[PDB]
Amino acid sequence: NDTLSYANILRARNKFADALALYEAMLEKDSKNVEAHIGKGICLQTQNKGNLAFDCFSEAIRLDPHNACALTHCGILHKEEGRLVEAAESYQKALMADASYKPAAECLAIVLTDLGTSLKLAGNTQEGIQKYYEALKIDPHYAPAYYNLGVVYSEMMQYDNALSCYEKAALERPMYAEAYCNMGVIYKNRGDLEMAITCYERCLAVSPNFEIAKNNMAIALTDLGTKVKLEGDVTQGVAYYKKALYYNWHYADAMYNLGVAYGEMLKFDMAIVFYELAFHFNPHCAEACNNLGVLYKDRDNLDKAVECYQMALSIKPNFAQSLNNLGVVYTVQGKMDAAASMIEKAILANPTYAEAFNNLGVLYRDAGNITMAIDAYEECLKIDPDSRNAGQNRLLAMNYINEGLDDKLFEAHRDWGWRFTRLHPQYTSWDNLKDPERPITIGYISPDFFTHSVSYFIEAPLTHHDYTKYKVVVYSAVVKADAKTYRFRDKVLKKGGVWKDIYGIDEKKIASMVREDKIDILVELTGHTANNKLGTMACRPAPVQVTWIGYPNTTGLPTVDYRITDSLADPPDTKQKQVEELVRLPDCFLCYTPSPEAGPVCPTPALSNGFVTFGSFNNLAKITPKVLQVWARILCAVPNSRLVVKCKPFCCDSIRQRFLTTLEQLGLESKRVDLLPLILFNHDHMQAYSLMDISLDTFPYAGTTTTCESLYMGVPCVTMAGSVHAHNVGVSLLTKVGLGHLVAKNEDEYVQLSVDLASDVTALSKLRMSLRDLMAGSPVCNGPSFAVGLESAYRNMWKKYCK
Amino acid sequence: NDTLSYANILRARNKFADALALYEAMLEKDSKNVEAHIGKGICLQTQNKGNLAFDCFSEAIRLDPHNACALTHCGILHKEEGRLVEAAESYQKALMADASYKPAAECLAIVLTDLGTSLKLAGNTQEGIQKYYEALKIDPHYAPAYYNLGVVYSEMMQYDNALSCYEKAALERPMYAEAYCNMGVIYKNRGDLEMAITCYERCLAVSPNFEIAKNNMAIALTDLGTKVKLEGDVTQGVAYYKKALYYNWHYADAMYNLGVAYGEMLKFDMAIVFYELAFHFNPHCAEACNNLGVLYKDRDNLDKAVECYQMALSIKPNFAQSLNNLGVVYTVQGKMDAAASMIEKAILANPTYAEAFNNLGVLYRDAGNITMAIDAYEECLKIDPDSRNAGQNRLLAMNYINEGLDDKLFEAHRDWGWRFTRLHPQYTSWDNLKDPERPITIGYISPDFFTHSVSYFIEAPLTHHDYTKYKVVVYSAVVKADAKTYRFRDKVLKKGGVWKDIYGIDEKKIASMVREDKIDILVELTGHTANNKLGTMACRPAPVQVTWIGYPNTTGLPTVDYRITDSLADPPDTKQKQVEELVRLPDCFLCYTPSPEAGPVCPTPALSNGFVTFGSFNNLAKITPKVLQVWARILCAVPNSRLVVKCKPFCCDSIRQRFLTTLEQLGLESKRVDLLPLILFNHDHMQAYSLMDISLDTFPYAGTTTTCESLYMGVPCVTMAGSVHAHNVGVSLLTKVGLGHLVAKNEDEYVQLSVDLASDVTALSKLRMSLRDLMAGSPVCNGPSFAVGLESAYRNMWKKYCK
Repeated sequence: NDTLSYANILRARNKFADALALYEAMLEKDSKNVEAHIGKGICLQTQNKGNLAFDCFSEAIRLDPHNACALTHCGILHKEEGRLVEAAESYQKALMADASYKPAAECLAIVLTDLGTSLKLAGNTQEGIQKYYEALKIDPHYAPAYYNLGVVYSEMMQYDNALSCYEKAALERPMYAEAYCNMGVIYKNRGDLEMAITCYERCLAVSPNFEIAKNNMAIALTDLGTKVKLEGDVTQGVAYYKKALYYNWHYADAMYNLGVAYGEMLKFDMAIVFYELAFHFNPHCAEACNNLGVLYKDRDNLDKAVECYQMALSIKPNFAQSLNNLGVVYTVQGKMDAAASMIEKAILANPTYAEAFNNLGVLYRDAGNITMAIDAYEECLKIDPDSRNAGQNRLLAMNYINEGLDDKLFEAHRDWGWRFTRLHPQYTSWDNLKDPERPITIGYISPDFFTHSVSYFIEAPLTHHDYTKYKVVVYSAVVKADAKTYRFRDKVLKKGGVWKDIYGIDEKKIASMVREDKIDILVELTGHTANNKLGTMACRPAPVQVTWIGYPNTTGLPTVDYRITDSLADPPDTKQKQVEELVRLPDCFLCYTPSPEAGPVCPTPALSNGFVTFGSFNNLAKITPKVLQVWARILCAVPNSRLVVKCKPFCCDSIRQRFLTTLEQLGLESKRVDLLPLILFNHDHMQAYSLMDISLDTFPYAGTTTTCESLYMGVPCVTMAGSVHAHNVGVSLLTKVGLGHLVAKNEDEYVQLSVDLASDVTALSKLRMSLRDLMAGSPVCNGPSFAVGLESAYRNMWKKYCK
Repeated sequence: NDTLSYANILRARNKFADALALYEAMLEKDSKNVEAHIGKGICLQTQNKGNLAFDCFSEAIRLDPHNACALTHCGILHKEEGRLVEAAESYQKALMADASYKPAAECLAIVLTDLGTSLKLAGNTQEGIQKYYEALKIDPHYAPAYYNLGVVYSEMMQYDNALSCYEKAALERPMYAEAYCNMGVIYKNRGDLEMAITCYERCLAVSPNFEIAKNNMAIALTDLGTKVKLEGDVTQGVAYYKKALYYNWHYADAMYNLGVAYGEMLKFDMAIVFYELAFHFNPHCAEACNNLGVLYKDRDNLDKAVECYQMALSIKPNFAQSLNNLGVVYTVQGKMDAAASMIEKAILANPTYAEAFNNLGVLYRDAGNITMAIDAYEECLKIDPDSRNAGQNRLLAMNYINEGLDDKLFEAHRDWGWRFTRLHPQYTSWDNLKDPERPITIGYISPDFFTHSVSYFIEAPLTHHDYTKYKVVVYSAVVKADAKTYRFRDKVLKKGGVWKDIYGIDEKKIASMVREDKIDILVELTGHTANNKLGTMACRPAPVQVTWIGYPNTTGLPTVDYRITDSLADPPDTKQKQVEELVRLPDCFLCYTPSPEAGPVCPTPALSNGFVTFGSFNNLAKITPKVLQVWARILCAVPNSRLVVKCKPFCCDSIRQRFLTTLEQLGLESKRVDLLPLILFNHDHMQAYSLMDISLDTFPYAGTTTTCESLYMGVPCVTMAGSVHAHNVGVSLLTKVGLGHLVAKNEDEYVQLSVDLASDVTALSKLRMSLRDLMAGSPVCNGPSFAVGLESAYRNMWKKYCK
């Protein structure tokens, strides 16, 4: 008995060779020793001598058929070769011999699970399920059987059974990472993400390098961060995206969403970096390219923005947003035909993209197609009735061709103001001490303090302003400053005014700023044009609100008290109703300050070139078909005449061709018309007036700055009187320069005046050489008289408010 | 005269065909019209009819040889074909005709610069330079000539001339981006980075898509961020790295340095992400892999850390830091031979890497090579005399083989404490009200509150503590908690103690925490072992400072007042000097709390196996060669005996083989010794005591917890008395269990006692079955008596401090 026990101890100490030799020496003495046969079989198994182990166990079973141990080891040997059926039978025999032999029960549950899996992969799922239940009847603890049951239930969309099976599997084996992973995947599939996250956390606590769980954790965390961001907590969303990038460092979607979140935070450099990284890891992320193009466009890197949009469209050709943004950039670049084609494709891709309709209307307005622009604006308001940009661009466009014949323009503006007031709260009390004989704070607010038409007039008061009585505050919304902006700032400061840069600010806070500065009269210089601050004007921050030159009609805002004009642009008997009270200055409402780059007046080209040249440097939006027909009538009335028209959209060949067609259809030879694009130079723009002899003013929207520049170069400008301020601005200037005999009341006398002026080249030449001195001695250049008049008007308005 | 002028106007209007036809009709009338010849030549040039233009200009020159215009256009035609010499000659002729003809001068400066460039590329740099100076004599404004001059000067390392040339080039052309770029590159090369940055900013303002300037801006910004970080402002450095990543989104070095900066900020998730991204964009960034491995190691992801270090070493095989870190990880993994090889390679790569020497000493200590460990520690102190870890590991290692024979161990500890006090400030005043008969606040501070040897003793007071008089505060520095930590917390809280988790905190702030809690007696349980808080003890936060079990010798800190012991471990006449005052408890200084997993005592294996089994479960560091020789003497003295030794390092085959060699050299058959590695189970570790009959205690470092566990399983433990506490701990336990007849004073009686115990298997078996009851009735398990004794000692110490 000591030898068998010693051999068993040796076997248990992995000293298989000496124990084997002892079992051999015992079997030489007793070939019927079943236990020695079992020990021999086990020791041969450990030497990978399967056949001889099988022989030893077969002989043991022959000696003791009810040896559950020998039958179990025979089943194990059968199992290792994958011959599962005989092994299963052997285990069944072992249980019949000793139903308490736990190792046989456990191994039988294993092999029964393998059998069930084999049938499952063969599509025999239901009988496999029954054998898995048999396994759990044999060993209610074999967790892998629960895992397999959960997988099967998850394949038949029976998620509740799958969860119950995975929960049982995790109970029997707490470190069964795959069960937690599959639970997390199912819970993610059910919409609940916190549970899924918890399951993945359990998986990674059990298996920290299980990649599938890391990837799914990053996905679930990104979805959760997106939800939480949509719920308002953007910072916690960002935290979730960063934690997601911890498990999946290349998850491009988390980078894209970080880009978006940082964009909303105004951390544009990070938004750019993250969007570009998202594109690097996911090149099919056309949204990243689109948003990157947007950020580059707002950084004024238009070429990069174009590249980004072209990439987005090469990935998603129908990506309506990229189409619209590319159209907008081409509009900025002046590629009008490409802009049109892009915007039209965006509209085709999404007929409810209101902003695309607004941009189309803007493009048509710039192209002079006022009617189509209005139609597009009407479609936009049909889609977005609160589209502020569409409404204001609509009003502006209607100002170019709406001749005073009814109360529709006024109605539209008035209604516009009513709606905004019902949608924009304002103040009702002011702490400004009501003293009529004290200093007054004047705010001038405008986005165009650079080389713009408005600047050529606001320069006059800025230069001629009695600072000892009227403290000046400037609210510059300029997008891009320049030498003229700096000159204005220096002029205001050198006297004692206040300059505030307000580009990129809110509106209500600007109204607060106006209140802290105790502005008494706030003067808006923009009206319904781009980047206006009419919302600040709606807040009523100042006790007196004025408009003056940015818009040639009523603002329609009931909160604006007064509009400054004179008795020539708006005669006392004008029938055009306006929301503002008209205050008429005694002289011209305009004071032109010439550019110090105007250069000399040249002699009249007609003396040297032998031809009369009419011209117009107005935008195409002012060149209405009526004006086109009138100019054709003039040029037919003046034998051998030439017309020079310079407009930015003539950079596009299609626009030139269409304009030529229009003219030719009126009987005018295209060879007689020279269409020049914009030349980006103040000096050269002014010198271009040497190319024309007679300026033709536009109607019903006259020139304003263009007429003044024309006159400064000695080019007579024929205008027409009419029923709207925009028409009579030319009347005011020509009359105050002393050319009131050149203001027509209608088209026929306008033709007659143009032919008469063209008929006396000598009178034309003397006028050319006299016009600079005539204007410089006139009120249009009399800065001091204009300043005293404006100052008096301001004082009068203050007095009106005081009572 | 009107026809020529009209043709010139037509040419100026790009109506080249009609003007050409008019010039032809004029030349039919006057073939000598030089101006008509020039106009024809120009119009043919615009149709790319070079040969016919050349004919027209040649005839013009024949008609007017001094026509500077015709000569200039001939030079232009020559220039377009690249036949620069004749063109230059033609321009020289034009200047001789009319030295004021500016277009000829400008074009001549251009062609002279091209000639200079041609000579430069041919290596004829100096004559090219003279022609560039000729160009500047012709046109002092031709900026490209200045640029070329700057390039040439930059090629001859004449940087001041290069800067002057580039500055002149930028003056003549403000939008010459390349000049600013080259200036920035030179300034970067001179060390000044702000100027370079300014130049690149100018370049990108002129050319926002010039890639070279973006890349160089990112480089310069990364260098500047690195400097500023090294200057203390890490946040501004991070801002610079982010701005760098704005211009170069894939600059891997900025990502690596961001990883480092965020690591110093403790934003490890970001440090990981950035280091991995840096590796993605620069796979040769072995430093990123190293630091990523460090972060994964500190996140307990040892397999990933190993992968990262293997990657770093595949990139940089001699990267000493990665070698050291991989060695440390293998030490944690127990791969002792791989750790040794790695640390030795790190030492070979950098012989001044003190930390590598410390880690080598730690490895040798774990391998039991105390002498080599001490040598390595001495080398580390030679390199880093303030290396806290090396000094403490040295003292600990010396405790294993330094037998009390001189005052060197005490001297080393005492000096250690002196130096730290001179390098660690502490407090001198306490607000604790000096009342000897009031409640006392006891702090227990320790990192090992988990399943560790120390826990088996600290459990006793935590269970048996009168909370109504001694408020308990626990400072747990546990790195990884467990069920025993939670059990201790629950036990302390259920009574009214305070539990504070302090893992990962500073030392001085802990001293502040001890002061706010008004701790009266702070008890350190760690001494010079890993992660101790001896620096907190140096701060003297509590009025009374005690050590008790973490270290078997003096701490050497003069700020520690008392060490708790008894009269058996440190007899009253002990000659070992210590900095602490010894307070001897009346009973055993140890109270073992058995594990509730100890299971039953088995019968003595000798009755069933037929062999006597000696054993030892002590670490190899305690198994000194002297002990090895003694055990060999015992086993030779006991015929047919077996030794079982279980130690963790026996997982390494080389350590087993070397140990076997040692034994065999002493005449012991290796077959008689079973070396078992660590089994990671408390139950199975305790049940392993069924494999041995007699425990052999180690010297001069006795077992402590191992001896108690042995006794609880009924295994007698023979110990020896000696001159040091660590030796006499076994004496204390055996005497207090009632086995004082088994405490030897020397090796010969130790052998005699071991043979006598082995000779009576029957007495051995009765002892085995009695030992549990003997100890349970003994003071070692008498929690109440031990608690009253400790409580009395605490009260006495408080009273001593009160006076």
